Formats: sequence, structure tokens, C-alpha cells
Amino acid sequence: GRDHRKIGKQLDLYHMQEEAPGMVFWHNDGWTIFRELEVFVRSKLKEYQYQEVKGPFMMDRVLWEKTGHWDNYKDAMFTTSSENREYCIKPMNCPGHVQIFNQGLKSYRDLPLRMAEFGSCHRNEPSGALHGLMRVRGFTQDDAHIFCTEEQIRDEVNACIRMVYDMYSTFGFEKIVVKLSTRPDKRIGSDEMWDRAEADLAVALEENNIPFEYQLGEGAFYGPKIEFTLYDCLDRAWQCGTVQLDFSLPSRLSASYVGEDNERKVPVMIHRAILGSMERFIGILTEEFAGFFPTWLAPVQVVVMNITDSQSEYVNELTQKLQNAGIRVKADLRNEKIGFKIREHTLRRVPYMLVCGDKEVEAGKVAVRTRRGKDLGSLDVNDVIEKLQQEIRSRSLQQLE
Amino acid sequence: GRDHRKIGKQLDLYHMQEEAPGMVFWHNDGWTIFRELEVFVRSKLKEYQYQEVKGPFMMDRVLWEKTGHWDNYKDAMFTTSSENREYCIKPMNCPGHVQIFNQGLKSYRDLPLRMAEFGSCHRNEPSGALHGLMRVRGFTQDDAHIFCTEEQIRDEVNACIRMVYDMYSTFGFEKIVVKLSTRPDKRIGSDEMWDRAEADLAVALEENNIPFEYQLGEGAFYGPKIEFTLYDCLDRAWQCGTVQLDFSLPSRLSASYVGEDNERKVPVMIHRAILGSMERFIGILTEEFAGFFPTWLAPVQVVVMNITDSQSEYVNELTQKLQNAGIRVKADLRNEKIGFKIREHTLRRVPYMLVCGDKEVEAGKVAVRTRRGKDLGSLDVNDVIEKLQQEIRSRSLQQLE
Ligand SMILES: C[C@@H](O)[C@H](N)C(=O)OCCCCCn1cnc2cc(Br)c(Cl)cc2c1=O
Ligand SMILES: C[C@@H](O)[C@H](N)C(=O)OCCCCCn1cnc2cc(Br)c(Cl)cc2c1=O
Ligand SMILES: [Zn+2]
Ligand SMILES: [Zn+2]
Repeated sequence: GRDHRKIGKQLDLYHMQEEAPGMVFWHNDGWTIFRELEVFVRSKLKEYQYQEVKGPFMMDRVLWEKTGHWDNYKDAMFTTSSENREYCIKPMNCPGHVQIFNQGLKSYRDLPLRMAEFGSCHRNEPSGALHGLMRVRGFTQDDAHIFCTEEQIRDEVNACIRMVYDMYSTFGFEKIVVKLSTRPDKRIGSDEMWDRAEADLAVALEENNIPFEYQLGEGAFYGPKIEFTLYDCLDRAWQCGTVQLDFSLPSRLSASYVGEDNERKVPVMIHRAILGSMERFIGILTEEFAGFFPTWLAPVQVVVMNITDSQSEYVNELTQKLQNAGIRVKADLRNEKIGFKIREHTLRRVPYMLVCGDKEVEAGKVAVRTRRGKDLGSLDVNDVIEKLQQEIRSRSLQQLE
Repeated sequence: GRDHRKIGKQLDLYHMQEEAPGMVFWHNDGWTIFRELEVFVRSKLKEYQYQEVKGPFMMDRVLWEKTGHWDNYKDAMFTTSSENREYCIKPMNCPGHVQIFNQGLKSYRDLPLRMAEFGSCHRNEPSGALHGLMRVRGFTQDDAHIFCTEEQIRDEVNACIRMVYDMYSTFGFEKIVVKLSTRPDKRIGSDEMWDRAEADLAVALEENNIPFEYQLGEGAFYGPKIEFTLYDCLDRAWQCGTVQLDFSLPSRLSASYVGEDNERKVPVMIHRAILGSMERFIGILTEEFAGFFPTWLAPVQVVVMNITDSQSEYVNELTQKLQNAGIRVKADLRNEKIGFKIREHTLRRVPYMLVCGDKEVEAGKVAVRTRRGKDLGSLDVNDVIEKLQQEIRSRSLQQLE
């Protein structure tokens, strides 16, 4: 009883309909979760020293032919036309990132250049294969590309791996299985490029004490991949993360920089995504938590409620203070029994229920109950606000005990 | 200068390519401005009680055919096909918002329902008419649709008008022309509906003490509208804001709610955008400010710089303090003359240059230079940080004096 489709309906997070197969409509509360997940990713982009960009939604087929995506992916790409030119709605963000890199002369002092995007991508998947948020047609990839020198590969691949485990640990995912996918039958780049790339990814895994198995022939057409699979609380495997080494795309798109030796050089490209897609990861989280999202992700974090209208002015004031502390809060001043109110907000998976009777109004206190049924007692309002702020800002998995 | 296309190149904000006509490649610094503009709009969504949602990029042509917009605008829509079905890449967000409205039984108690989206839209505009950020194919509107009763229209229009002036004032736009477009020759609804609807728009304007003029017969087939034209510092007119009444779309897309008398009732829709295209608005702002973006919008708010090698670690400490204070800060530790650093960052329109010589280090102070060439002298570090935070939080047009 943790279906993301059911929870998504019950908590008014999102919906899907037949007029847009495999594409999500995010309702207010679901979009709040999505945006908080974006805020989290951005905090990591800042920490790990990434730029953030935005590329065009479509680009001319001629460009996708040049990069190799047309030859490999044409049947799974959406196309559209204008003025006798054909455009592919983008399946990937990498070519756009190279286009941005190519604006303005680059040198070795600009490298490593780490370029991230919340990339809106589309895949023309067979419609019968779509399911929930887990297999979709339109998605938002937490993508980035690192442009670096050959000598910087080791440190930059190492940083990507650190970033992967760091981010998964935030959500409580500690059981991770790793595969290394090597040269596929249909590919671009020379065998010596592939020897180098496969070797570098293998060394990274050895050095980080990450056990792995090879997945022979399952690499991307443009480079080998480290694939990260996390396991949820039901012990189900979800492949989410990927780190790839690419010596082909930057050459094909005429990317270059001036090295230390003043010689014109082609940058190496590292591709990576960690969550995989915002939509699928939200799906996974919804099931992992069964809708009991950690406080930092919860659509509504606190509900403050009165017993009678005698405490209404105090509740409104307290609601305002919580909102000023950055907390997603609402007041429940209805003329309903306290057990009726508490149940409604517990059903809605609100982390904290703040109750104000006469005794609380008199003492400048608030009675705190958690959605798990724990009565924390009557506590000083400022102590409660501070404790909630820390729980939220630290992105704690745990509520107050 | 005040050419946003030249400034856009100079400050590394964005670029365009023929591979994606009229679709912007946002570089890090331009995307920072875009993201800050979103944050600003979201603060107003909160203040004016809007939900925020997100819809997919495409929906079945079959659904678009039902809206009453198909015959009018089929030539300007991008289409793409899959499995014998044709999809439209959305040029507007209204039908998607109605799809969200149509999920779950709605009651009169849910009205007015205010639904905003930063809606990623595409129009197949002729390539010859494209121009920088102002005339594009891919654009993002600060869009919203309000679903309400007939009796609620005036108050809801009143709030939209307040929102327009509130938002324009933030950017220094106080000269605003207002036009009310009245019933066209070809229209839906009775004459009485139009009498009431035109009167609601006029009364809402009167209630905000706003003089206006008519654009006779220029209303849409589905209702009258108000349009807001702001004037920049060169006295150039930019039509940006729209409040559009719509008595057609809800019925066309089977939208309804349970009235207080238990009757199935069709809501009225209000379409509204304040900035309009955010790409275009960024273009307007770029020219308005001549690239001197107010500090809250500036891609890089502060550069901290040393005179000689001796102050490098003080610069690092101060940069970290600014980082921790939420300021977009960079350290310039190059072995270059201080005047060279000031010239470069002045040219890049960085609001503040925080200069650290021995005297500053020794006193725990910093010397503050503005991009206007103003020497503000030696100031206490914590005081400067507090003043910068206040300038940013208040979204002030004015730098410290
Ligand atoms: C991490 C990113 O930078 C990287 N480009 C990426 O997407 O890699 C994901 C794993 C390797 C690549 C695996 N794959 C393969 N065929 C595809 C065809 C289409 Br059409 C689309 Cl939309 C996506 C893919 C895809 O993802
Ligand atoms: C404010 C928004 O909700 C509103 N829908 C909107 O876009 O308003 C902007 C101004 C008036 C919008 C009026 N118009 C203008 N150009 C269009 C181009 C295409 Br292609 C299509 Cl399908 C429809 C329209 C359209 O209806
Ligand atoms: Zn990639
Ligand atoms: Zn609309």
C-alpha cells in the first residue's frame, strides 16, 4: 500500500491523462515537492561548483545527424518541422551544452567547466510500455557535463562519484549496486578512445572501493557508463545514476580550448545524472516514504489549530511567525473537534500539528503532535520554531523525538 | 549602450543559433537573471494567493481542436506525431490549466481558484520576424488562470490590477498606459454578458484609481480585456500586461463546479500575465538598465579583490562570509593591478567591488567601489554585508550612497 499513483491522487500531487501519454501535470502540492527537490539539487550544484544553464527545446535534425543521435535514436525521437527544416525535440542536453561552451574562446584556466541543467527531454517510448512516473515520455533530467583536460579526468570522475553517494544518502538510500557498461556494437569513436575511457571509469571504481560487474556491450553509443542502482525499503532495484566518459562528441561539435602549452586542444566530456529524472525520482520517493515525505519535502509542513475561537487570534499570530521563519504553514480555525482536525492533517501527511488551547495561549507555548502519533507536549513557541527550522534546513529524515 | 543583443553578448547572458531559431541558449549569468525573476514572481504568487502548477509540453491535437483556437492558430503551432496520433507543442497554458481544474469534483468553496505557471510555450513564428529576446519562438510567460463565479470577477480583476502596478514598480516603471478592449463584431455570449463584463473591468480599474482608454471593438471573441503598456526610461512603449475575461473556454473543455444551490455551474476564467514573455521582459530590462542590473538581479553581485598577494587570505575569508550571507560573490585573486580588476568588473556591471589592501586587512574593514565609479571608502565588513543583504532583500533599484 505505497503506490505512487494512489498517493499522487490522494494527496493531489499530480495526474496524467490519455491526451498526453507519459507526461505529467503537477498540481500545486506535487509541484511544491518538485521545486524543493530542485532547490536541493541546486544546493549541490553550488557545493560541487557547477554552472547552471538552459538550452533550446528543439534543434535542427542536421545537428543531431552530426552528433550521431539521429543514426542511433531516430525512431525514438519526436520531430517537428518549420519552413522546410526538420527539428528534433531534444532527447538529451549534451549537444546544447557544447553549443554554450563553444561561445567565447576557452583556455585551460576555464577547466574544469561543470555545466548543469534541469533538462526537459522527450523520448518517443512505445505507449504500452509507459507506467506511472517510472517510465514516462516527457521528463526533467538532473543533467550536467564537465569539460576538462585528460589529466583532470581522475579528479572529476571521482567528484561525480562522491556527488552520487552524497545525494542518495540524503534520502536514506545506502544500498547501491554499480555496473560498468562497455563498448556497444554500434558506436562512435576509435577503439583507443574506448580503451582509455573504459580504463578510467574502472580505475575510479577501484579507487573508491566500489565493487562492480561489467555489462558488456551496454555502453552508450558515445561512451562507457558507470550505472548506479539504488534499493528502496521493499528491496526493489531502481537504476538512477550514470557517469559517462566521452571523447567523441566534443570533437564532432568542434569544441576546443587553448592549453598551457598554447596548443589548441579538444576537451574531454564527462556526462552525469544522479536522480535520473525529477519525475521518476519523485515517484520512487513517494513509494519509499509512502507519502510521509521528510519535513523539508512536505507540501504543508505545519498546521496550527485552535480548540475554540478563543485561541483564534493566537493561532493566526503563530501561523504568521512560522511563515516568517520560512515554514510552509496553514491555520485550521474550524469549529471541529480536535481529534477530527488532527486526523485530517495526519491523513494529509502533515509532519507537525500545532495545537493551541487556553493553557498554550497563557504560557506563550504550543502543543506539538507528529503525524506518526507522538505527543511532544507543550513547548515554548520559539524553541519549536528553531527546532523545525533546523530539521528543514538540514534536510533531516527524522522528525523531533 | 542600450541594445540588449550587444549587452547580452558582452555580459555573457545568452546566445542564439540558426540550429534553433528563436530559442534561447541561456548561459550561466543570463539564467541567473531568469531564475531571480522567477523567484520575484513566486514571491508575488504567494502574496496574491496563487497556486503554482506545471503542465506537459504537448497534448493531443484532438483536445486543442475543442478549445476554439485551432482554426485561428493552426499555422503557428508546432506539431509532432507518435503512434498515429498528432500532438501540439503548447503555445499557451490555458487548456492545460483547465485539465488540472477538471481533476476532482470542484465546489463553489474552491473558488476563486488561482492557478499560475511559468509556462514553457512555443510558436512557429516566421524566422524573418525573430529578434533577440523580444521576438522568439520559445518563450515562458508569467501566466495564470483564475476560475471564479460571475460575482467574483470584479474583486479578482481588482487584485490583478494591483499586482500589475506592484510588479512594474519594482523595476522602476511608473508610467503605464491602460486600454480596455471592447466587444468585437464576431463574438460569443449575449450582449448582456458583454455589458456586465466590460463594466466589471471598468469598475475594477476605477477601484484602483486608474484612468484608461477604450480600444473599441478589439476584444477577443470570448471576452473583453485590459492591457497594460509600460514606458521605459527612453519613453518607449512596451505592452506587457494582460487581464482577459473568458466566457468560452470553460464550457468548451467541460469545466464545472457544484454551486451553493447544488447546480452544475460553469466557471468564468480570467487569463492574466504581468511581465508577459519573461525572455522579452529580460530584454526590456537589459535596455532599461543599460546592463546595470539592480543588485538583486545582477548575475555577480560582488567581486572581492586584493591589491597584492599579501591580502589573498583576507579576501578568501571575506568571500566566504559573503557566500554564507547568500550573496553572489566571486574572488578576483589574479596578480593584476587593482585598477585593471576594477576596470574589468566595472565593464561587466558588477554592482560592488570590495577592495582589500593592507590598511583594510589591518582594520578588519573593506574599501567599497561601485560600478558607477563611486568610492564609498573603508567600511566595517559586517556593516557592509548587512547593507548588501538589505539592498538585495528589498530588491532596491538604488545602490549604497
Ligand atoms: C547523463 C546524460 O548527460 C546523458 N547524456 C544521458 O542521458 O545518459 C543516460 C544513460 C545513457 C544513454 C541511454 N539512452 C539511450 N537511448 C536513449 C534514446 C532516447 Br530517444 C532518449 Cl530521450 C534517451 C536515451 C538514453 O538515455
Ligand atoms: C495571459 C495568458 O493566459 C493568455 N492565454 C495569453 O497567452 O495571452 C497573451 C496575449 C493574448 C493571446 C492571444 N493569442 C495570441 N497568439 C496566439 C498564438 C497561437 Br500559436 C495560439 Cl494557439 C493562440 C494565440 C492566442 O490566443
Ligand atoms: Zn549527456
Ligand atoms: Zn490563457
